Amino acid sequence: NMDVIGERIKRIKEEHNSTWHYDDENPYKTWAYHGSYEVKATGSASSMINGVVKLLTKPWDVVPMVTQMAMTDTTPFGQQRVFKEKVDTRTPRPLPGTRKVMEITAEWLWRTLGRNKRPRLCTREEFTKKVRTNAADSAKAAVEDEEFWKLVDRERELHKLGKCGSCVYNMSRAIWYMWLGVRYLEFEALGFLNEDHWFSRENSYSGVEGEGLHKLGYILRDISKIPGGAMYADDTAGWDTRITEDDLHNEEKIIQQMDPEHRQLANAIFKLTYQNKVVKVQRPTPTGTVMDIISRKDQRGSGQVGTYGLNTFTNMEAQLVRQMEGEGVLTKADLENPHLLEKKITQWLETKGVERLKRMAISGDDCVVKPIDDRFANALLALNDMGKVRKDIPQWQPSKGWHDWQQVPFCSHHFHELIMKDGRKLVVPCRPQDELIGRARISQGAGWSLRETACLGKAYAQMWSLMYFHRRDLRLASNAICSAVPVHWVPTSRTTWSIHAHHQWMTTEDMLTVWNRVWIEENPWMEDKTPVTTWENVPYLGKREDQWCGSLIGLTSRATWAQNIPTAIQQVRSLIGNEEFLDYMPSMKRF
Ligand SMILES: O=C(O)Cc1cc(CC(=O)O)cc(-c2ccc(C#CCO)s2)c1
Ligand SMILES: [Zn+2]
Ligand SMILES: [Zn+2]
Repeated sequence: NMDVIGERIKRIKEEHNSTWHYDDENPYKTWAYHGSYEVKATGSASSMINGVVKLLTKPWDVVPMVTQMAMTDTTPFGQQRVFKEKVDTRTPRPLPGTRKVMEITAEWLWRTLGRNKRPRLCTREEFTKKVRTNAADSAKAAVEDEEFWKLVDRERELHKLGKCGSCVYNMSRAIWYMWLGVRYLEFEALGFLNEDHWFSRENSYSGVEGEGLHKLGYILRDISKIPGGAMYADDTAGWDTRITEDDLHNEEKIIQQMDPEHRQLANAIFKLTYQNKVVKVQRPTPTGTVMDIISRKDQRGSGQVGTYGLNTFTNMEAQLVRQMEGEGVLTKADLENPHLLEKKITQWLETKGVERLKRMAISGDDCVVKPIDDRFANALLALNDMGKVRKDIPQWQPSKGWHDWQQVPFCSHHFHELIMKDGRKLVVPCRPQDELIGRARISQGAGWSLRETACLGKAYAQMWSLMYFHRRDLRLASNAICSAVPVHWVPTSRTTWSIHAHHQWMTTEDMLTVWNRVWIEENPWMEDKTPVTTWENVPYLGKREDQWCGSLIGLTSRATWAQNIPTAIQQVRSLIGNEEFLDYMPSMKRF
Protein backbone atom coordinates (compact mmCIF):
# COMPACT_ATOMS: atom_id res chain seq x y z
CA ASN A 1 0.00 0.00 0.00
CA MET A 2 2.96 2.40 0.75
CA ASP A 3 3.79 2.56 -3.03
CA VAL A 4 0.57 4.66 -3.57
CA ILE A 5 0.53 6.80 -0.33
CA GLY A 6 4.28 7.01 0.50
CA GLU A 7 5.10 10.20 -1.49
CA ARG A 8 2.22 12.12 0.20
CA ILE A 9 3.36 11.05 3.73
CA LYS A 10 7.08 11.71 2.87
CA ARG A 11 6.08 15.31 1.87
CA ILE A 12 4.12 15.87 5.15
CA LYS A 13 6.98 14.25 7.19
CA GLU A 14 9.62 16.52 5.47
CA GLU A 15 7.40 19.68 5.76
CA HIS A 16 6.83 19.02 9.52
CA ASN A 17 10.12 17.23 10.54
CA SER A 18 10.49 19.95 13.22
CA THR A 19 7.77 18.23 15.38
CA TRP A 20 7.30 14.86 13.47
CA HIS A 21 7.01 11.76 15.75
CA TYR A 22 5.23 8.38 16.02
CA ASP A 23 2.74 8.84 18.94
CA ASP A 24 2.46 5.09 19.88
CA GLU A 25 -0.65 5.93 22.01
CA ASN A 26 -2.77 6.82 18.89
CA PRO A 27 -6.43 5.59 19.00
CA TYR A 28 -6.55 4.25 15.37
CA LYS A 29 -7.77 0.62 15.21
CA THR A 30 -8.99 0.12 11.57
CA TRP A 31 -7.04 3.00 9.92
CA ALA A 32 -3.26 2.78 9.34
CA TYR A 33 -1.60 5.51 11.50
CA HIS A 34 1.64 7.01 10.07
CA GLY A 35 2.57 9.80 12.50
CA SER A 36 1.84 13.17 14.13
CA TYR A 37 3.06 16.81 14.16
CA GLU A 38 2.10 19.81 16.37
CA VAL A 39 -0.69 22.23 15.25
CA LYS A 40 -2.76 25.13 16.69
CA ALA A 41 -6.22 24.14 18.06
CA THR A 42 -8.97 24.54 15.40
CA GLY A 43 -12.79 24.72 15.84
CA SER A 44 -15.17 25.83 18.64
CA ALA A 45 -17.02 24.21 21.61
CA SER A 46 -20.21 26.31 20.95
CA SER A 47 -21.55 28.40 17.99
CA MET A 48 -22.03 32.23 17.72
CA ILE A 49 -25.66 33.34 18.14
CA ASN A 50 -27.39 35.60 15.59
CA GLY A 51 -28.67 38.34 17.92
CA VAL A 52 -31.19 39.69 15.36
CA VAL A 53 -33.04 36.31 15.00
CA LYS A 54 -32.71 35.61 18.76
CA LEU A 55 -34.24 39.01 19.72
CA LEU A 56 -37.18 38.39 17.33
CA THR A 57 -37.79 34.71 18.45
CA LYS A 58 -38.07 35.17 22.31
CA PRO A 59 -40.51 32.20 22.99
CA TRP A 60 -37.79 29.88 21.58
CA ASP A 61 -35.18 31.02 24.16
CA VAL A 62 -36.81 28.26 26.35
CA VAL A 63 -36.75 25.45 23.74
CA PRO A 64 -34.43 22.40 24.32
CA MET A 65 -33.79 21.64 20.58
CA VAL A 66 -32.99 25.37 19.95
CA THR A 67 -30.40 25.35 22.84
CA GLN A 68 -28.82 22.08 21.57
CA MET A 69 -28.24 23.54 18.09
CA ALA A 70 -26.28 26.49 19.64
CA MET A 71 -23.71 23.86 20.86
CA THR A 72 -21.94 21.46 18.30
CA ASP A 73 -18.21 20.77 19.06
CA THR A 74 -15.70 21.31 16.16
CA THR A 75 -12.52 21.26 18.40
CA PRO A 76 -9.84 18.43 18.27
CA PHE A 77 -11.77 16.76 21.19
CA GLY A 78 -15.05 17.04 19.20
CA GLN A 79 -13.43 15.62 15.99
CA GLN A 80 -11.83 12.65 17.87
CA ARG A 81 -15.14 11.68 19.63
CA VAL A 82 -17.25 11.40 16.38
CA PHE A 83 -14.27 9.58 14.70
CA LYS A 84 -14.26 6.79 17.38
CA GLU A 85 -18.10 6.43 17.18
CA LYS A 86 -18.39 5.69 13.37
CA VAL A 87 -15.23 6.24 11.24
CA ASP A 88 -12.97 3.66 13.04
CA THR A 89 -14.84 0.46 11.94
CA ARG A 90 -14.52 -2.27 9.31
CA THR A 91 -17.49 -3.46 7.14
CA PRO A 92 -17.60 -7.28 6.62
CA ARG A 93 -16.97 -8.19 3.00
CA PRO A 94 -20.16 -8.97 0.98
CA LEU A 95 -20.68 -12.63 0.00
CA PRO A 96 -19.65 -13.78 -3.57
CA GLY A 97 -23.18 -13.87 -5.04
CA THR A 98 -23.89 -10.41 -3.56
CA ARG A 99 -20.69 -9.10 -5.29
CA LYS A 100 -21.81 -10.61 -8.62
CA VAL A 101 -25.35 -9.05 -8.42
CA MET A 102 -23.81 -5.69 -7.47
CA GLU A 103 -21.35 -5.91 -10.41
CA ILE A 104 -24.13 -6.76 -12.97
CA THR A 105 -26.41 -3.98 -11.60
CA ALA A 106 -23.54 -1.39 -11.46
CA GLU A 107 -22.63 -2.16 -15.16
CA TRP A 108 -26.26 -1.81 -16.36
CA LEU A 109 -26.83 1.32 -14.22
CA TRP A 110 -23.76 3.15 -15.59
CA ARG A 111 -24.86 2.34 -19.22
CA THR A 112 -28.44 3.57 -18.46
CA LEU A 113 -27.02 6.82 -16.88
CA GLY A 114 -24.69 7.39 -19.85
CA ARG A 115 -27.33 6.72 -22.60
CA ASN A 116 -27.68 10.44 -23.66
CA LYS A 117 -24.80 12.09 -21.78
CA ARG A 118 -21.12 11.57 -22.31
CA PRO A 119 -18.56 12.16 -19.51
CA ARG A 120 -16.19 15.16 -19.89
CA LEU A 121 -13.39 17.02 -18.11
CA CYS A 122 -14.33 20.04 -16.02
CA THR A 123 -12.20 23.21 -16.41
CA ARG A 124 -10.09 25.83 -14.55
CA GLU A 125 -12.67 28.48 -15.65
CA GLU A 126 -15.67 26.39 -14.36
CA PHE A 127 -13.99 26.00 -10.91
CA THR A 128 -13.04 29.73 -10.88
CA LYS A 129 -16.63 30.82 -11.94
CA LYS A 130 -18.00 28.53 -9.13
CA VAL A 131 -15.51 29.78 -6.42
CA ARG A 132 -16.39 33.43 -7.49
CA THR A 133 -20.28 33.18 -7.79
CA ASN A 134 -20.32 31.26 -4.47
CA ALA A 135 -18.19 33.88 -2.54
CA ALA A 136 -20.27 36.73 -4.16
CA ASP A 137 -13.00 33.58 0.71
CA SER A 138 -9.15 33.03 0.45
CA ALA A 139 -10.10 30.39 -2.22
CA LYS A 140 -10.86 33.35 -4.56
CA ALA A 141 -7.28 34.61 -3.87
CA ALA A 142 -5.82 31.18 -4.92
CA VAL A 143 -8.06 31.05 -8.05
CA GLU A 144 -6.77 34.58 -9.01
CA ASP A 145 -3.10 33.52 -8.44
CA GLU A 146 -1.38 31.88 -11.46
CA GLU A 147 1.08 30.16 -9.02
CA PHE A 148 -1.82 27.97 -7.66
CA TRP A 149 -2.62 26.72 -11.19
CA LYS A 150 1.11 25.89 -11.71
CA LEU A 151 1.03 23.58 -8.62
CA VAL A 152 -2.23 22.08 -10.05
CA ASP A 153 -0.38 21.35 -13.37
CA ARG A 154 2.56 19.74 -11.48
CA GLU A 155 0.23 17.49 -9.40
CA ARG A 156 -1.70 16.57 -12.63
CA GLU A 157 1.60 15.49 -14.30
CA LEU A 158 2.25 13.11 -11.33
CA HIS A 159 -1.38 11.83 -11.72
CA LYS A 160 -0.71 11.08 -15.45
CA LEU A 161 2.36 9.06 -14.24
CA GLY A 162 0.02 7.18 -11.81
CA LYS A 163 1.44 9.01 -8.75
CA CYS A 164 0.20 11.39 -6.10
CA GLY A 165 2.29 13.81 -4.03
CA SER A 166 -0.11 16.23 -2.36
CA CYS A 167 -3.79 15.00 -2.53
CA VAL A 168 -4.70 14.70 1.17
CA TYR A 169 -8.22 14.81 2.66
CA ASN A 170 -8.94 16.91 5.81
CA MET A 171 -11.32 15.67 8.59
CA SER A 172 0.39 28.93 5.21
CA ARG A 173 -0.71 29.34 1.55
CA ALA A 174 1.29 26.29 0.25
CA ILE A 175 -0.74 23.87 2.50
CA TRP A 176 -4.02 25.61 1.44
CA TYR A 177 -3.05 25.57 -2.32
CA MET A 178 -2.40 21.79 -2.11
CA TRP A 179 -5.90 21.16 -0.57
CA LEU A 180 -7.79 23.40 -3.07
CA GLY A 181 -5.59 21.93 -5.88
CA VAL A 182 -6.56 18.37 -4.81
CA ARG A 183 -10.24 19.45 -4.90
CA TYR A 184 -9.71 21.12 -8.31
CA LEU A 185 -8.22 17.90 -9.81
CA GLU A 186 -11.06 15.86 -8.34
CA PHE A 187 -13.53 18.40 -9.83
CA GLU A 188 -11.68 18.28 -13.18
CA ALA A 189 -12.00 14.45 -13.38
CA LEU A 190 -15.42 13.78 -11.68
CA GLY A 191 -17.25 17.15 -11.61
CA PHE A 192 -19.26 16.25 -14.81
CA LEU A 193 -21.61 14.14 -12.57
CA ASN A 194 -22.74 17.35 -10.80
CA GLU A 195 -22.10 19.93 -13.62
CA ASP A 196 -23.91 17.92 -16.30
CA HIS A 197 -26.63 16.71 -13.82
CA TRP A 198 -26.13 12.96 -14.27
CA PHE A 199 -28.43 12.46 -11.26
CA SER A 200 -31.32 14.70 -12.45
CA ARG A 201 -34.72 12.89 -12.44
CA GLU A 202 -34.90 12.98 -16.28
CA ASN A 203 -31.47 11.36 -16.62
CA SER A 204 -31.42 8.94 -13.66
CA TYR A 205 -35.20 8.19 -13.03
CA SER A 206 -34.54 7.83 -9.24
CA GLY A 207 -32.37 10.92 -8.80
CA VAL A 208 -33.50 14.37 -7.62
CA GLU A 209 -30.28 16.41 -8.21
CA GLY A 210 -31.05 19.94 -9.49
CA GLU A 211 -34.80 19.50 -8.70
CA GLY A 212 -34.81 21.65 -5.50
CA LEU A 213 -36.57 21.22 -2.11
CA HIS A 214 -39.74 22.89 -3.60
CA LYS A 215 -40.09 19.95 -6.08
CA LEU A 216 -39.29 16.90 -3.81
CA GLY A 217 -42.76 16.67 -2.26
CA TYR A 218 -44.36 16.79 -5.73
CA ILE A 219 -41.95 13.98 -6.85
CA LEU A 220 -43.00 11.87 -3.76
CA ARG A 221 -46.73 12.44 -4.61
CA ASP A 222 -46.03 11.28 -8.21
CA ILE A 223 -44.29 8.06 -6.89
CA SER A 224 -47.41 7.44 -4.67
CA LYS A 225 -49.51 7.16 -7.90
CA ILE A 226 -47.44 4.13 -9.05
CA PRO A 227 -49.22 0.83 -8.13
CA GLY A 228 -47.37 -1.21 -5.51
CA GLY A 229 -46.76 -1.65 -1.79
CA ALA A 230 -46.04 0.91 0.93
CA MET A 231 -43.38 3.64 0.51
CA TYR A 232 -40.16 2.70 2.40
CA ALA A 233 -37.54 5.22 3.55
CA ASP A 234 -34.87 3.36 5.57
CA ASP A 235 -31.92 5.24 7.02
CA THR A 236 -28.45 3.60 6.78
CA ALA A 237 -26.23 3.92 9.91
CA GLY A 238 -23.21 5.98 8.76
CA TRP A 239 -23.55 5.37 4.96
CA ASP A 240 -20.07 6.85 4.11
CA THR A 241 -18.33 4.40 6.52
CA ARG A 242 -20.27 1.54 4.78
CA ILE A 243 -18.81 2.18 1.29
CA THR A 244 -16.82 -1.02 0.61
CA GLU A 245 -13.87 -1.82 -1.68
CA ASP A 246 -16.45 -3.63 -3.85
CA ASP A 247 -18.64 -0.46 -4.00
CA LEU A 248 -15.58 1.63 -5.06
CA HIS A 249 -14.63 -0.83 -7.81
CA ASN A 250 -18.26 -0.70 -9.08
CA GLU A 251 -18.36 3.14 -9.03
CA GLU A 252 -15.04 3.19 -11.03
CA LYS A 253 -16.79 1.53 -14.07
CA ILE A 254 -17.87 5.05 -15.23
CA ILE A 255 -14.24 5.45 -16.55
CA GLN A 256 -15.13 2.95 -19.37
CA GLN A 257 -17.34 5.64 -21.04
CA MET A 258 -14.66 8.39 -20.88
CA ASP A 259 -12.28 9.82 -23.53
CA PRO A 260 -8.64 8.50 -23.04
CA GLU A 261 -7.23 11.79 -21.64
CA HIS A 262 -10.30 11.95 -19.22
CA ARG A 263 -10.09 8.18 -18.35
CA GLN A 264 -6.41 8.65 -17.34
CA LEU A 265 -7.16 11.53 -14.90
CA ALA A 266 -10.34 9.95 -13.43
CA ASN A 267 -8.49 6.64 -13.00
CA ALA A 268 -5.84 8.55 -10.98
CA ILE A 269 -8.56 10.08 -8.74
CA PHE A 270 -10.24 6.62 -8.24
CA LYS A 271 -7.08 4.54 -7.68
CA LEU A 272 -4.99 7.11 -5.72
CA THR A 273 -7.46 9.32 -3.73
CA TYR A 274 -10.65 7.15 -3.34
CA GLN A 275 -9.40 3.53 -3.19
CA ASN A 276 -6.29 4.70 -1.24
CA LYS A 277 -6.41 7.81 0.91
CA VAL A 278 -4.19 9.92 3.18
CA VAL A 279 -6.22 11.76 5.82
CA LYS A 280 -5.40 14.60 8.28
CA VAL A 281 -7.26 14.54 11.68
CA GLN A 282 -6.66 16.85 14.74
CA ARG A 283 -6.22 15.21 18.16
CA PRO A 284 -5.82 16.72 21.69
CA THR A 285 -2.94 15.41 23.88
CA PRO A 286 -1.60 16.38 27.40
CA THR A 287 1.30 18.17 25.55
CA GLY A 288 -1.06 20.11 23.20
CA THR A 289 -2.69 19.58 19.76
CA VAL A 290 -1.35 17.19 17.07
CA MET A 291 -2.35 16.35 13.46
CA ASP A 292 -2.50 12.62 12.79
CA ILE A 293 -1.66 11.20 9.36
CA ILE A 294 -3.90 8.17 8.73
CA SER A 295 -4.85 5.98 5.76
CA ARG A 296 -7.30 3.24 4.53
CA LYS A 297 -8.58 1.57 1.32
CA ASP A 298 -12.39 1.84 1.75
CA GLN A 299 -15.15 4.24 2.98
CA ARG A 300 -16.06 7.58 1.40
CA GLY A 301 -14.50 10.96 2.20
CA SER A 302 -17.60 13.12 2.98
CA GLY A 303 -16.05 16.42 1.74
CA GLN A 304 -15.16 15.25 -1.81
CA VAL A 305 -16.61 16.54 -5.17
CA GLY A 306 -17.76 13.04 -6.23
CA THR A 307 -19.33 12.03 -2.85
CA TYR A 308 -22.98 13.01 -3.56
CA GLY A 309 -23.09 11.48 -7.07
CA LEU A 310 -21.27 8.27 -6.14
CA ASN A 311 -23.45 7.78 -2.99
CA THR A 312 -26.52 8.38 -5.20
CA PHE A 313 -25.27 5.80 -7.78
CA THR A 314 -24.42 3.11 -5.13
CA ASN A 315 -27.76 3.68 -3.27
CA MET A 316 -29.79 3.34 -6.54
CA GLU A 317 -27.80 0.13 -7.14
CA ALA A 318 -28.43 -1.17 -3.53
CA GLN A 319 -32.19 -0.40 -3.78
CA LEU A 320 -32.55 -2.22 -7.14
CA VAL A 321 -30.84 -5.29 -5.54
CA ARG A 322 -33.25 -5.05 -2.51
CA GLN A 323 -36.21 -4.76 -4.97
CA MET A 324 -34.91 -7.94 -6.83
CA GLU A 325 -34.75 -9.89 -3.51
CA GLY A 326 -38.27 -8.66 -2.59
CA GLU A 327 -39.53 -10.03 -5.92
CA GLY A 328 -37.93 -13.48 -5.37
CA VAL A 329 -35.34 -12.83 -8.17
CA LEU A 330 -32.55 -13.14 -5.53
CA THR A 331 -32.54 -15.84 -2.85
CA LYS A 332 -30.31 -16.59 0.18
CA ALA A 333 -28.63 -19.40 -1.94
CA ASP A 334 -27.92 -16.85 -4.76
CA LEU A 335 -26.07 -14.43 -2.39
CA GLU A 336 -23.77 -17.18 -1.12
CA ASN A 337 -23.17 -18.55 -4.66
CA PRO A 338 -19.94 -17.54 -6.46
CA HIS A 339 -21.30 -19.19 -9.69
CA LEU A 340 -24.70 -17.43 -9.53
CA LEU A 341 -26.67 -17.32 -12.85
CA GLU A 342 -26.26 -13.89 -14.45
CA LYS A 343 -29.19 -14.45 -16.91
CA LYS A 344 -32.16 -13.75 -14.52
CA ILE A 345 -30.41 -10.62 -13.11
CA THR A 346 -29.76 -9.28 -16.67
CA GLN A 347 -33.35 -10.26 -17.75
CA TRP A 348 -34.88 -8.39 -14.74
CA LEU A 349 -32.72 -5.26 -15.39
CA GLU A 350 -33.48 -5.10 -19.15
CA THR A 351 -37.24 -5.69 -18.81
CA LYS A 352 -38.01 -4.07 -15.41
CA GLY A 353 -34.94 -2.00 -14.34
CA VAL A 354 -36.10 1.45 -15.56
CA GLU A 355 -39.69 0.95 -14.26
CA ARG A 356 -38.12 -0.12 -10.91
CA LEU A 357 -35.91 3.04 -10.91
CA LYS A 358 -39.03 5.26 -11.38
CA ARG A 359 -40.54 3.86 -8.04
CA MET A 360 -37.68 5.64 -6.17
CA ALA A 361 -36.43 9.03 -5.02
CA ILE A 362 -32.71 8.81 -4.14
CA SER A 363 -30.45 11.58 -2.85
CA GLY A 364 -27.09 10.28 -1.70
CA ASP A 365 -27.81 7.95 1.25
CA ASP A 366 -31.45 9.20 1.41
CA CYS A 367 -33.95 6.85 -0.29
CA VAL A 368 -37.71 6.40 -0.75
CA VAL A 369 -38.76 3.18 -2.56
CA LYS A 370 -42.31 2.12 -3.62
CA PRO A 371 -41.78 -1.62 -4.44
CA ILE A 372 -44.30 -3.70 -6.46
CA ASP A 373 -45.59 -5.24 -3.12
CA ASP A 374 -44.57 -5.44 0.58
CA ARG A 375 -42.26 -8.55 0.37
CA PHE A 376 -39.57 -5.77 0.22
CA ALA A 377 -40.17 -4.99 3.95
CA ASN A 378 -38.63 -8.40 4.76
CA ALA A 379 -36.06 -8.50 1.93
CA LEU A 380 -32.97 -7.77 4.15
CA LEU A 381 -30.37 -10.41 3.21
CA ALA A 382 -28.76 -8.41 0.34
CA LEU A 383 -29.18 -4.98 2.05
CA ASN A 384 -27.36 -6.14 5.22
CA ASP A 385 -24.81 -8.21 3.19
CA MET A 386 -23.90 -5.18 1.01
CA GLY A 387 -23.07 -3.46 4.34
CA LYS A 388 -25.99 -0.99 4.19
CA VAL A 389 -27.28 -1.91 7.69
CA ARG A 390 -30.35 0.16 8.67
CA LYS A 391 -29.94 2.67 11.57
CA ASP A 392 -31.41 1.85 15.08
CA ILE A 393 -33.36 -1.35 14.28
CA PRO A 394 -32.42 -5.05 14.87
CA GLN A 395 -30.75 -6.31 11.70
CA TRP A 396 -33.58 -8.78 10.74
CA GLN A 397 -36.64 -6.82 11.95
CA PRO A 398 -38.84 -6.02 8.85
CA SER A 399 -38.87 -2.39 7.65
CA LYS A 400 -41.95 -0.29 8.33
CA GLY A 401 -43.30 1.56 5.27
CA TRP A 402 -45.85 4.38 4.85
CA HIS A 403 -49.13 4.27 2.98
CA ASP A 404 -49.25 8.11 2.77
CA TRP A 405 -46.51 10.00 0.87
CA GLN A 406 -47.08 12.93 3.30
CA GLN A 407 -45.77 10.82 6.21
CA VAL A 408 -42.60 9.83 4.31
CA PRO A 409 -39.31 11.34 5.60
CA PHE A 410 -36.87 12.38 2.84
CA CYS A 411 -33.89 14.79 2.93
CA SER A 412 -34.64 15.90 6.57
CA HIS A 413 -38.19 16.90 5.56
CA HIS A 414 -41.76 15.65 5.08
CA PHE A 415 -44.21 17.27 2.67
CA HIS A 416 -47.80 18.54 2.99
CA GLU A 417 -50.45 19.00 0.32
CA LEU A 418 -52.23 22.38 0.91
CA ILE A 419 -55.46 23.72 -0.51
CA MET A 420 -55.30 27.43 -1.39
CA LYS A 421 -58.32 29.80 -0.86
CA ASP A 422 -58.83 29.61 -4.69
CA GLY A 423 -59.01 25.79 -4.68
CA ARG A 424 -55.55 25.18 -6.20
CA LYS A 425 -53.25 22.64 -4.52
CA LEU A 426 -49.65 23.20 -3.34
CA VAL A 427 -47.12 20.55 -2.17
CA VAL A 428 -44.77 22.18 0.42
CA PRO A 429 -41.62 21.07 2.34
CA CYS A 430 -41.79 20.89 6.18
CA ARG A 431 -39.77 19.78 9.24
CA PRO A 432 -40.06 20.22 13.10
CA GLN A 433 -40.12 24.01 13.63
CA ASP A 434 -37.48 23.94 16.44
CA GLU A 435 -34.93 22.74 13.82
CA LEU A 436 -35.74 25.74 11.56
CA ILE A 437 -35.64 28.36 14.39
CA GLY A 438 -32.60 26.64 15.97
CA ARG A 439 -30.60 26.83 12.73
CA ALA A 440 -31.58 30.49 11.95
CA ARG A 441 -30.29 31.52 15.42
CA ILE A 442 -26.79 30.26 14.57
CA SER A 443 -24.33 32.60 12.81
CA GLN A 444 -21.21 30.98 11.21
CA GLY A 445 -17.81 31.93 12.66
CA ALA A 446 -16.71 35.07 14.59
CA GLY A 447 -15.94 38.79 14.09
CA TRP A 448 -19.34 39.30 12.41
CA SER A 449 -20.62 42.90 12.51
CA LEU A 450 -24.32 43.68 13.28
CA ARG A 451 -24.69 44.46 9.50
CA GLU A 452 -23.54 40.95 8.32
CA THR A 453 -25.58 39.34 11.20
CA ALA A 454 -28.78 41.25 10.24
CA CYS A 455 -28.23 40.26 6.55
CA LEU A 456 -27.83 36.53 7.49
CA GLY A 457 -31.00 36.93 9.57
CA LYS A 458 -32.71 38.48 6.50
CA ALA A 459 -31.54 35.49 4.36
CA TYR A 460 -33.15 33.02 6.88
CA ALA A 461 -36.33 35.15 7.03
CA GLN A 462 -36.57 35.23 3.20
CA MET A 463 -35.81 31.45 2.96
CA TRP A 464 -38.80 30.93 5.36
CA SER A 465 -41.01 33.25 3.21
CA LEU A 466 -40.36 31.01 0.16
CA MET A 467 -40.14 27.46 1.57
CA TYR A 468 -41.80 27.56 5.02
CA PHE A 469 -44.44 30.43 4.66
CA HIS A 470 -47.08 27.79 5.56
CA ARG A 471 -45.83 27.81 9.24
CA ARG A 472 -47.65 30.64 11.18
CA ASP A 473 -44.68 31.31 13.56
CA LEU A 474 -42.19 31.45 10.68
CA ARG A 475 -44.28 33.87 8.60
CA LEU A 476 -44.63 36.23 11.65
CA ALA A 477 -40.91 35.89 12.53
CA SER A 478 -39.94 36.36 8.82
CA ASN A 479 -41.99 39.59 8.59
CA ALA A 480 -40.53 40.84 11.94
CA ILE A 481 -36.91 40.19 10.76
CA CYS A 482 -37.55 41.85 7.34
CA SER A 483 -39.12 44.87 9.17
CA ALA A 484 -36.08 45.14 11.52
CA VAL A 485 -33.45 44.90 8.76
CA PRO A 486 -32.93 47.86 6.34
CA VAL A 487 -34.88 47.20 3.03
CA HIS A 488 -31.91 47.76 0.73
CA TRP A 489 -29.45 45.54 2.64
CA VAL A 490 -28.66 42.51 0.48
CA PRO A 491 -28.94 39.09 2.23
CA THR A 492 -25.35 37.83 2.50
CA SER A 493 -23.85 34.41 3.42
CA ARG A 494 -25.71 31.13 2.88
CA THR A 495 -28.50 29.74 5.09
CA THR A 496 -27.59 26.16 4.00
CA TRP A 497 -24.98 24.16 2.01
CA SER A 498 -27.79 21.75 0.94
CA ILE A 499 -27.63 20.54 -2.69
CA HIS A 500 -31.46 21.02 -2.64
CA ALA A 501 -31.09 24.81 -2.04
CA HIS A 502 -31.42 27.06 -5.11
CA HIS A 503 -31.17 30.20 -2.89
CA GLN A 504 -34.11 32.16 -4.46
CA TRP A 505 -34.20 34.16 -1.16
CA MET A 506 -30.73 35.65 -1.74
CA THR A 507 -32.17 38.88 -3.20
CA THR A 508 -33.77 42.32 -2.43
CA GLU A 509 -36.57 41.55 -4.91
CA ASP A 510 -40.10 41.53 -3.40
CA MET A 511 -40.65 38.06 -1.73
CA LEU A 512 -44.27 37.78 -2.92
CA THR A 513 -43.00 38.20 -6.55
CA VAL A 514 -40.35 35.47 -5.97
CA TRP A 515 -43.03 33.28 -4.24
CA ASN A 516 -45.20 33.60 -7.41
CA ARG A 517 -42.32 32.70 -9.70
CA VAL A 518 -41.42 29.53 -7.68
CA TRP A 519 -44.89 28.23 -6.65
CA ILE A 520 -47.01 29.37 -9.60
CA GLU A 521 -45.07 30.44 -12.80
CA GLU A 522 -42.19 27.96 -12.93
CA ASN A 523 -44.11 25.24 -10.97
CA PRO A 524 -44.68 22.27 -13.38
CA TRP A 525 -47.41 20.85 -11.11
CA MET A 526 -49.35 24.20 -11.12
CA GLU A 527 -51.56 24.18 -14.29
CA ASP A 528 -53.41 27.41 -13.47
CA LYS A 529 -50.85 30.26 -13.67
CA THR A 530 -53.08 32.90 -11.92
CA PRO A 531 -50.80 34.98 -9.66
CA VAL A 532 -51.38 35.34 -5.91
CA THR A 533 -51.56 39.12 -5.37
CA THR A 534 -51.47 39.08 -1.56
CA TRP A 535 -49.69 37.10 1.25
CA GLU A 536 -53.26 36.81 2.63
CA ASN A 537 -53.89 34.35 -0.23
CA VAL A 538 -50.54 32.47 0.45
CA PRO A 539 -51.74 29.44 2.48
CA TYR A 540 -50.85 28.02 5.87
CA LEU A 541 -50.88 24.39 7.03
CA GLY A 542 -54.07 23.58 8.93
CA LYS A 543 -53.73 24.82 12.55
CA ARG A 544 -53.60 21.20 13.88
CA GLU A 545 -50.78 20.18 11.40
CA ASP A 546 -48.88 23.39 12.24
CA GLN A 547 -49.06 22.36 15.96
CA TRP A 548 -48.14 18.69 15.21
CA CYS A 549 -45.06 20.04 13.38
CA GLY A 550 -43.98 22.16 16.36
CA SER A 551 -45.90 25.51 16.21
CA LEU A 552 -46.37 27.53 19.45
CA ILE A 553 -49.82 28.83 18.25
CA GLY A 554 -52.41 28.59 21.02
CA LEU A 555 -49.75 29.23 23.72
CA THR A 556 -49.79 32.45 25.83
CA SER A 557 -46.02 33.07 25.46
CA ARG A 558 -46.67 32.93 21.67
CA ALA A 559 -49.68 35.38 21.84
CA THR A 560 -47.54 37.72 24.06
CA TRP A 561 -44.67 37.57 21.53
CA ALA A 562 -46.94 38.26 18.52
CA GLN A 563 -48.68 41.15 20.35
CA ASN A 564 -45.38 42.76 21.47
CA ILE A 565 -43.30 42.09 18.26
CA PRO A 566 -43.32 45.84 16.99
CA THR A 567 -41.43 46.70 20.24
CA ALA A 568 -38.67 44.08 19.54
CA ILE A 569 -38.48 45.22 15.81
CA GLN A 570 -38.08 48.86 17.04
CA GLN A 571 -35.29 47.77 19.46
CA VAL A 572 -33.40 46.09 16.53
CA ARG A 573 -34.02 49.20 14.31
CA SER A 574 -32.69 51.57 17.01
CA LEU A 575 -29.41 49.57 17.37
CA ILE A 576 -28.90 49.15 13.57
CA GLY A 577 -29.31 52.95 13.33
CA ASN A 578 -30.73 55.54 10.93
CA GLU A 579 -31.38 53.49 7.78
CA GLU A 580 -34.45 52.95 5.57
CA PHE A 581 -36.82 50.31 6.93
CA LEU A 582 -40.11 49.02 5.61
CA ASP A 583 -42.92 47.79 7.85
CA TYR A 584 -43.66 44.26 6.53
CA MET A 585 -46.03 43.49 9.42
CA PRO A 586 -49.14 44.98 7.53
CA SER A 587 -48.62 42.15 4.90
CA MET A 588 -50.16 40.02 7.75
CA LYS A 589 -53.80 40.13 9.06
CA ARG A 590 -52.53 41.10 12.59
CA PHE A 591 -51.24 44.57 11.42
O1 LIG B 1 -28.37 22.66 5.93
C1 LIG B 1 -29.02 22.59 6.98
O2 LIG B 1 -28.51 22.95 8.06
C2 LIG B 1 -30.44 22.07 7.00
C3 LIG B 1 -30.98 21.69 5.63
C4 LIG B 1 -30.97 20.35 5.24
C5 LIG B 1 -31.52 19.98 4.01
C6 LIG B 1 -31.50 18.52 3.62
C7 LIG B 1 -30.18 18.06 3.04
O3 LIG B 1 -29.71 18.59 2.02
O4 LIG B 1 -29.60 17.12 3.60
C8 LIG B 1 -32.14 20.95 3.19
C9 LIG B 1 -32.12 22.31 3.57
C10 LIG B 1 -32.81 23.36 2.76
C11 LIG B 1 -33.52 24.51 3.14
C12 LIG B 1 -34.11 25.21 2.07
C13 LIG B 1 -33.79 24.62 0.85
C14 LIG B 1 -34.29 24.99 -0.33
C15 LIG B 1 -34.76 25.19 -1.39
C16 LIG B 1 -35.36 25.30 -2.73
O5 LIG B 1 -34.54 26.12 -3.55
S1 LIG B 1 -32.92 23.15 1.03
C17 LIG B 1 -31.58 22.66 4.82
ZN1 LIG C 1 -2.67 14.01 -6.12
ZN1 LIG D 1 -44.98 19.38 8.79
